[PDB]
Amino acid sequence: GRRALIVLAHSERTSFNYAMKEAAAAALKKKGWEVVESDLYAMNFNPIISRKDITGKLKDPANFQYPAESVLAYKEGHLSPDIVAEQKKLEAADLVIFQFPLQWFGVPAILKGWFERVFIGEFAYTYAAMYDKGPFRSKKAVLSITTGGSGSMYSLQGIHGDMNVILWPIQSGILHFCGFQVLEPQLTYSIGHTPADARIQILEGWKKRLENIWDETPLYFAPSSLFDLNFQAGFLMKKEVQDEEKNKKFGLSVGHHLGKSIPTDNQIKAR
Amino acid sequence: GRRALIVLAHSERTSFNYAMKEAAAAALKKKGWEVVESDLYAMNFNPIISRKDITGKLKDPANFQYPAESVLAYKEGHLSPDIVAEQKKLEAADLVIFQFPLQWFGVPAILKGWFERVFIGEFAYTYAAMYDKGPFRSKKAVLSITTGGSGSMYSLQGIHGDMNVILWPIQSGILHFCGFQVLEPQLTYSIGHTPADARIQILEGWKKRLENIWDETPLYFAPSSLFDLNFQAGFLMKKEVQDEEKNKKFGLSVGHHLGKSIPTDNQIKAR
Amino acid sequence: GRRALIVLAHSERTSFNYAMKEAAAAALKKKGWEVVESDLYAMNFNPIISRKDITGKLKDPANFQYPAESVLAYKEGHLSPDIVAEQKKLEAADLVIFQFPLQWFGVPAILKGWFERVFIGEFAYTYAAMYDKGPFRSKKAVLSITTGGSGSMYSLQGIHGDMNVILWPIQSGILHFCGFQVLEPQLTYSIGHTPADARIQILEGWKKRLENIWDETPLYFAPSSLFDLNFQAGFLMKKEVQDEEKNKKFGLSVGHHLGKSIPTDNQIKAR
Amino acid sequence: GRRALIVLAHSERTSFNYAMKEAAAAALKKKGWEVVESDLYAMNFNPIISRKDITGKLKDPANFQYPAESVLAYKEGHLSPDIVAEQKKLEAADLVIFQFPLQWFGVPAILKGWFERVFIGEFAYTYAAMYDKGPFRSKKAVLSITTGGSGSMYSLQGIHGDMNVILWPIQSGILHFCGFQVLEPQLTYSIGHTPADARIQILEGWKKRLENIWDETPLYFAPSSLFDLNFQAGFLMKKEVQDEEKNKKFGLSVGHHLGKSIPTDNQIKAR
Ligand SMILES: Cc1cc2nc3c(=O)[nH]c(=O)nc-3n(C[C@H](O)[C@H](O)[C@H](O)COP(=O)(O)OP(=O)(O)OC[C@H]3O[C@@H](n4cnc5c(N)ncnc54)[C@H](O)[C@@H]3O)c2cc1C
Ligand SMILES: Cc1cc2nc3c(=O)[nH]c(=O)nc-3n(C[C@H](O)[C@H](O)[C@H](O)COP(=O)(O)OP(=O)(O)OC[C@H]3O[C@@H](n4cnc5c(N)ncnc54)[C@H](O)[C@@H]3O)c2cc1C
Ligand SMILES: Cc1cc2nc3c(=O)[nH]c(=O)nc-3n(C[C@H](O)[C@H](O)[C@H](O)COP(=O)(O)OP(=O)(O)OC[C@H]3O[C@@H](n4cnc5c(N)ncnc54)[C@H](O)[C@@H]3O)c2cc1C
Ligand SMILES: Cc1cc2nc3c(=O)[nH]c(=O)nc-3n(C[C@H](O)[C@H](O)[C@H](O)COP(=O)(O)OP(=O)(O)OC[C@H]3O[C@@H](n4cnc5c(N)ncnc54)[C@H](O)[C@@H]3O)c2cc1C
Repeated sequence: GRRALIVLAHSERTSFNYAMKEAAAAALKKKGWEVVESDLYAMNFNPIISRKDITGKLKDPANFQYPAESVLAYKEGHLSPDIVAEQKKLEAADLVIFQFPLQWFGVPAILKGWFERVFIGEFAYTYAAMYDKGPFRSKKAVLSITTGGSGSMYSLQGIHGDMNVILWPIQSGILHFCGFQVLEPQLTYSIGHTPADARIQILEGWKKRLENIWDETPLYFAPSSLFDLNFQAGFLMKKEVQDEEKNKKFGLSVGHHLGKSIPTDNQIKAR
Repeated sequence: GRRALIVLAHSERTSFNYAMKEAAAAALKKKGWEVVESDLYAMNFNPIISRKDITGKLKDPANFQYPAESVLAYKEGHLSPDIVAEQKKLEAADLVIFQFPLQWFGVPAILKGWFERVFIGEFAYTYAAMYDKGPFRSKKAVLSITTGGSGSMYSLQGIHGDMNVILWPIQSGILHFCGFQVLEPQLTYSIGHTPADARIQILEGWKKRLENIWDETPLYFAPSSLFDLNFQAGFLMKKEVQDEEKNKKFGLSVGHHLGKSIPTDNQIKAR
Repeated sequence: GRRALIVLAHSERTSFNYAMKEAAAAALKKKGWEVVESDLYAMNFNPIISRKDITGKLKDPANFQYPAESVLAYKEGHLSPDIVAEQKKLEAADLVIFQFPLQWFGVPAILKGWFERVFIGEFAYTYAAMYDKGPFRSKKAVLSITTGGSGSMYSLQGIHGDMNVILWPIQSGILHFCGFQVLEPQLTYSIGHTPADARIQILEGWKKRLENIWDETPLYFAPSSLFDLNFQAGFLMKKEVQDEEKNKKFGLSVGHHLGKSIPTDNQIKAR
Repeated sequence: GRRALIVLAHSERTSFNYAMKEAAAAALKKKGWEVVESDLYAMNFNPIISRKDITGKLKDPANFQYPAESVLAYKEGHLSPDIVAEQKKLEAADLVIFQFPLQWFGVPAILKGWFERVFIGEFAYTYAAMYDKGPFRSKKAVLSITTGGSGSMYSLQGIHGDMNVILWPIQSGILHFCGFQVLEPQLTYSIGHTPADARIQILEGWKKRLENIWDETPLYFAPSSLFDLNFQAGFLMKKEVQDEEKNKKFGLSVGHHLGKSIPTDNQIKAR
């Protein structure tokens, strides 16, 4: 039996977001997963990084640098207990589900702050091993997002522009950076305009997906092996890769578009 | 004299971010601007949306919906005073500078939550008048960002991928959505690896830019006039525009890439 | 007609507390009172004092002192609007009824916070005119309290001890301090164990009382004229009063027991 | 090594209250205590009881009864996580210090609400084991209170009346009810008028006390063995105890004064 962590970022128990969290928990438990939750609002989770995250002696309190100081605290065991509790959930989890409403084309502040306080250096990432070599490479993450705006608004021709671009900084920059394999997002568009019977179907479809979630093909990101991962090389794509790619019509991903066509639904559908 | 608002999102007065805020304030005042600040950490700004943003009876406490409830509060004059104070700063400002360290490929949680609590419907945006028709269309906004990662890491061939994609959800989805003209971002890369003398030069360059900031050409976003802005049309680009654009090599912008090449530095450099 | 304010502190419209509020309103209106309500839960009332209660420029933001700063805000008209609205209800009211369940031997937190945010200096009390000389001396206040525990538990020989002691800090320290004449409390004991027919009678008895509430004799507190109200005298009782009281068997009141027998039911029954 | 919880109820880090919290923490740690904090303002602690405190299915949602429903949630494991986190601190702690300014003759609303949400039935009290038989009987609690008013104002002859009466509902009704042994309160009077050198001495004296706090004799309350602890007997003092007491000049405590002289400083000094 595998272990799941569901991180929910919605204040209301009456919300569709809460219903999706409940559906996920029920489906995963039915298949013998252990399911742990971080209901950030119900926890009254503190989302602001500060010196109070470090309970031990600071290396340099006169010139406080959160990255270096937090890493030290992580290694020496003097992170704030609330952070440690979340890190333990993450360490235990095979699968991490993030359930949230899209807010200002991104994650809610309370969830952004959870990443900032919880994804501490060494624990969640290291430059020595960015992206596919990162600490969470044995784990899978998935975004389950609800929106006010319709799917069409986020189509290539839609007023808001391509959802693939919106997803990229979260899926690549936060989740994949730390090593996660990122599964296809569950995208629930214009949930405020969805009829009751269709909402029931959304919940059922999500539970169905979760029955086999671990076997899905993850989204495609450019492997780190394509890059020279040192400062002399500027962390740039290897010359021989650049030469090879010059004859290809499509770029590799949203962020690695290389000035060419982005492969369709790079951040929404696996190859 | 014009009026500037500088929103800072950094806890440390000793930081480079704070120095950039101070430099901006000094340069703008030298040119006769009135300068107001929102130092979110110094203000102990509350970044989490909740029912306590409404300082009275809720319309529907059994099914609390923040968008509708906040708009009602805005209209009836029942928003939390801390929010009202920030809205008044915004109303007064011609230019809004956001000074922050890049955190997890986006704005700090405290700044994300400032957007969430302060950019209330009717006040900051409406569906009836999205994007270039929005309330802030007579104002200009600029991001001033510091990063840990080098510029090369965020180049087209860099391990992180294109900075233009990272900037898009903030510049288009938050700032431009509300009407702002968005100026070229001030991008200060790998500030933790920059020698002392060069840091002094960064401060000087920012002050110099600010001397003439109001004359700059803003970034290019697709005008809303290219779209049919109603639910029946799905907020899609007009057919005649779609036909015309098939002859252009580059998409309109990062989000409106249309499955083609993204115009280079669309979110970094003006035409 | 006189004017009544009923302040209710209970979340449930289905509660006996809510029934008592409804009964009070109906009885007072029948006798030609104007009745205004502060249903704190239904108002979504914020019960926590903070600097956000003051919307104008603080005297000293570096050393924030709530008493001095709130008084300034009161005088200059820059208290938070929710507070101002409550203050206006109070100014209008002749009679103020507090309807609440006893919680942890006192008022519910939401009502405690209402006192803290609403009973601002100069408005509700002044050191220059404490107690019977205070701003609300033309008003009358009454507590209507429901309890889980039986009356016997709160008798002199009861496990919880004397209810007169429990009532003292509220009736003397909050209500009388501000000038109110305090009427006998309506004490509804063990309301969870009261049979249906008796509860109907409780509602009827409360309405009956309210028909003539304004004519009742208030509770006895020691008049301020018994004290030397200045720092040099330590706000101590006048010596000639002290001398006189040495020949009285009972202390003056619960708080002014003087190391003697407390007059029976000092905080429950008028002389 | 024993465990301490310090619960602070003050918004300002610049406050004397905050300094007393810091002093307590430093002194206890120096003597090898483990010290945990609940800085209620810094936590943005939610102080209002409601149905949202119960995350599971309610027994009777049509007639919501907080006592019964919260106890069920406690037993079934579906109390709100923020409450559970506080309960875990309490469970761990040997000593609990409450540091707060006196506000309207009691605890700040935010602290009152902490008691209301955290001291759930079965966890913190039960009828079957009130007072000296309660769940926290192996723990010790102490109030550390600052006041605006001078000590003389709270003397027997003082305008405010006896501080022992003010303390009783908190120390007996909240702390002792749950089983705590209650230590002598640290009473810091008129802290706004105290000279600089004396304030330094207050901090030092508090630290000194804390060095040996565990060895102090607690305050005297009437033992529950003096009472018949069942509904039929009305939780009244036993007849044989009543007979024995009849010839004694002094009552037993503030609340059990029995119509006679209150033993001096019953809630301030151990006997
Ligand atoms: C600050 C802010 C910024 C925003 N920015 C954006 C943005 O950038 N882009 C965008 O597109 N949107 C945006 N939104 C809108 C937001 O994404 C949506 O409001 C949100 O996704 C709605 O999800 P919900 O769970 O709150 O829905 P709700 O409105 O709470 O619920 C939807 C419906 O599902 C029902 N429901 C609940 N439980 C069940 C159940 N068990 N079974 C069936 N039905 C059930 C509810 O009763 C309701 O009818 C923003 C909103 C806010 C507040
Ligand atoms: C949670 C988190 C997430 C992050 N995510 C990302 C990410 O996604 N991408 C990324 O690239 N980076 C990321 N970073 C790194 C972050 O962007 C940098 O640490 C930040 O930009 C550094 O700016 P600062 O103001 O803190 O500089 P500081 O480190 O405070 O200052 C840098 C230097 O400037 C000096 N200085 C200060 N004042 C002056 C002055 N007046 N004149 C000259 N020199 C001065 C300082 O002494 C120091 O030498 C993240 C950091 C955090 C904490
Ligand atoms: C956090 C907390 C702390 C507490 N601390 C204390 C304490 O220190 N001391 C103490 O003694 N108690 C204490 N209690 C108990 C509390 O005081 C009682 O539960 C409360 O007073 C009950 O009043 P209610 O309005 O909720 O009654 P309810 O239980 O809501 O109603 C009482 C009865 O009246 C019925 N009813 C409702 N409306 C009507 C109507 N119109 N006509 C007739 N019947 C009606 C209901 O069905 C029910 O049978 C505490 C409770 C809480 C939650
Ligand atoms: C709503 C409300 C109701 C109130 N009701 C009552 C009431 O019923 N009865 C009553 O008596 N009072 C009452 N007060 C007054 C209140 O009890 C006092 O204002 C409070 O106790 C003062 O404590 P503080 O920590 O706020 O002190 P501060 O004013 O913050 O500090 C007091 C002094 O200590 C100094 N100090 C700070 N840190 C240190 C340090 N490290 N070392 C040395 N000195 C230091 C400060 O600079 C200042 O000079 C009420 C206040 C409010 C806001």
